[PDB]
Amino acid sequence: SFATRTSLAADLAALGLAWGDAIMVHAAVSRVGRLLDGPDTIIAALRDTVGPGGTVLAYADWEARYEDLVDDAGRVPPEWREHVPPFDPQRSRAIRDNGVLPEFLRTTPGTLRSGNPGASLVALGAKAEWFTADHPLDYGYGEGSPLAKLVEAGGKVLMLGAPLDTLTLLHHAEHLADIPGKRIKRIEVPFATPTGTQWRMIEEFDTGDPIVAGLAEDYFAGIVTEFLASGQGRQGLIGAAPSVLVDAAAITAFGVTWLEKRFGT
Amino acid sequence: SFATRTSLAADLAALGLAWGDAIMVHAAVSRVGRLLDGPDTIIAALRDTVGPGGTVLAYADWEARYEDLVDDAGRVPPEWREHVPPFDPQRSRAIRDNGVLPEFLRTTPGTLRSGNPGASLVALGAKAEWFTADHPLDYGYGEGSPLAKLVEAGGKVLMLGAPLDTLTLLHHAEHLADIPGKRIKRIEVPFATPTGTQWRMIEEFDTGDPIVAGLAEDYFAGIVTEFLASGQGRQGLIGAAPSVLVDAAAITAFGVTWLEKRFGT
Ligand SMILES: NC[C@@H]1O[C@H](O[C@H]2[C@@H](O)[C@H](O[C@@H]3[C@@H](O)[C@H](N)C[C@H](N)[C@H]3O[C@H]3O[C@H](CO)[C@@H](O)[C@H](O)[C@H]3N)O[C@@H]2CO)[C@H](N)[C@@H](O)[C@@H]1O
Ligand SMILES: NC[C@@H]1O[C@H](O[C@H]2[C@@H](O)[C@H](O[C@@H]3[C@@H](O)[C@H](N)C[C@H](N)[C@H]3O[C@H]3O[C@H](CO)[C@@H](O)[C@H](O)[C@H]3N)O[C@@H]2CO)[C@H](N)[C@@H](O)[C@@H]1O
Repeated sequence: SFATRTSLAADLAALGLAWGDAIMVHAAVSRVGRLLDGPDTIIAALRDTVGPGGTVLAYADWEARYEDLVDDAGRVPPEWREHVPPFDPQRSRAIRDNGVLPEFLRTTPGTLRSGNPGASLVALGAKAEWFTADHPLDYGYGEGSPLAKLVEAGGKVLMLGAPLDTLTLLHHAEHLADIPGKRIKRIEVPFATPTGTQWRMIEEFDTGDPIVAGLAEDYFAGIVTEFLASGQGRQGLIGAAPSVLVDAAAITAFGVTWLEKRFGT
Repeated sequence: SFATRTSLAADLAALGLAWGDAIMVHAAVSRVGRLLDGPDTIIAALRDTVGPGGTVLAYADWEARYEDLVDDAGRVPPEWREHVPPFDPQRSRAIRDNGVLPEFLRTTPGTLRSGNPGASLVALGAKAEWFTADHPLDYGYGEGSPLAKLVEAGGKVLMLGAPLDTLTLLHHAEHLADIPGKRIKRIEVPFATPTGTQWRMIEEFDTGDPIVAGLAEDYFAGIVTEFLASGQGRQGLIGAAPSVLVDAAAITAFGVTWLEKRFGT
């Protein structure tokens, strides 16, 4: 009745997760079933499967509800500046819009968190320092980003019962896609430094909506479904959760080509 | 529209929380209102109000769902032993049955957590080491426990919009109450040691139900209401949350006397 650390690791191996993999996980912890240790069983099983040479990653983002108050150029009105909690990669909470597992991973001892607040990833394992180092603050879903390093390292992405449109890596595909009409987001962000709070503008392609017009809000799920329909990736149960496992470089290139075929030239 | 770290600290001062206090908080974060930093705003405001000489505490307990499998003497059947995650005071999650604030406090850098799993408290501040040191593993709600040290240190308890029957300190009153028919709980618990997992039986008065028969499940709230009705404690809003602040020694002695008057001799 209880899914365990041992049984989940067996399900992960049967799905294709391998010793030494860098694995990025999107989880719906409720769908996994009754767990003896809650979400930490999932983290433990992932670490056991990849071993000390692997790395476990998740999309952390940043719990910053102050974006309801910015004006027209993305900056904070001066009566609110001293009240917005600044971003600390070691202390700021991961966003919980898509489950508690990122925050659970972030607070696991040894986990590192990258410096771009909205695009931050958490990494736990062999390559955690490299995955989270020198995150570019502008266009943090593109070159030199942790999502680009996951593709370069030959990483994988696991949708552990999570909706397929929550696959963060496809934002890296939107960034790379050579198409016109790509939407942009600008916002001012507070950073915590050893000398006090310092502000900075952030520019990036808007990941709060489809990269261009004419796309449904959940169009990432259709891209994943077509990817699986083409015979790529792997499906199977992780505990009680229907899960999907895909290669990071493959799904990224598939996402770029999916966009460059319907738009641009 | 946004309750802030500054405005919450002002509400806490108006309620009676003082510089240097050791404060134990039970919070219903939803009732506080819209917060710029989520639960961490509450933790920050409490720390600002008590200053570096104060201490912030919460009831952590332990997320251990394995108690559905124990037999008659409280022990784990041998086919489940290696699957139960052992208790690590630095890694085990705080229970989330009564809100996320204990876990948020537990994962705040510098917070310490005591050694008795089911009765564990988290403490952040000047006296954190003393509050969490040498927690007796048997009858962890009594002598030498963190709840006893809060009374001895002249601490306070803040019900920040939380239901009044979640006041953990009244379990210390149940332990001290010289009354007959007090119910007992025994359970086997796994501990993580530098040499591997070690098991141990735990005995204590059962805090999963009223200490004796004839009491409603929520009878702590009536004790708090009578305490406030007698002109003790303080009421007021913390943000949008109706809150109660009480002296730890006073509410403990009131709880003991409440029990010794209706039962025993
Ligand atoms: N979706 C409509 C847009 O939502 C924007 O706000 C959105 C963003 O703040 C945020 O979008 C995040 C994004 O920040 C983050 N960097 C990437 C992440 N995939 C997005 O996630 C969002 O979109 C996905 C897919 O629909 C959902 O699964 C997720 O729950 C949703 N929050 O979530 C909000 C809800 O979508 C703005 N209100 C405006 O541009 C517009 O209303
Ligand atoms: N309440 C009935 C009892 O619940 C027991 O299980 C209970 C315990 O495991 C646990 O009780 C915890 C206790 O562990 C912990 N050390 C102290 C804490 N105050 C209690 O909390 C419990 O009681 C309070 C008041 O009703 C509730 O506010 C709280 O949500 C509830 N979980 O919560 C469970 C639900 O009450 C057993 N099932 C059995 O003895 C009996 O069914």
